[PDB]
Amino acid sequence: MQIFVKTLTGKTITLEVEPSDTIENVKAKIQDKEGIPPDQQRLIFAGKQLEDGRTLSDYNIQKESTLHLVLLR
Amino acid sequence: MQIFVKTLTGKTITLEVEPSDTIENVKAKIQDKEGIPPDQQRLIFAGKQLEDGRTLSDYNIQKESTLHLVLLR
Repeated sequence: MQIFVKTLTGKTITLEVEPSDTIENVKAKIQDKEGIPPDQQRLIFAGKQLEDGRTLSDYNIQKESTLHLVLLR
Repeated sequence: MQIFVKTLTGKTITLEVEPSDTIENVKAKIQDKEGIPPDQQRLIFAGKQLEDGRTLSDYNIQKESTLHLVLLR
């Protein structure tokens, strides 16, 4: 499916994922495209922080949903 | 979750923590970002001093709650 990842500043990135993908998988796709290591990535969906080990399907992320990415510890 | 730590003088710091984090854990995160050793940190929430050994969940600190940090003995 296709999801969107929006930064604080405005820039969007399109990703290709499955509900089965884990959150760390997702950060690795964000790593592939923008060079941001996963450890510097905080992902949010509807006010909830997405925790490693979980999948997309754990959070009601659907086709063409938009996460927010917040960028050191 | 995300909590805020406000100094007497105004400056805020954003932290990433869990309810499970101990107070000394919290001071160590404040150490990571601002270089203040934990032994010089006094943390307050709603008029209560936060004591080492306890966790956040011991004090009704929640998402986007704001502690106050007071800075030698």
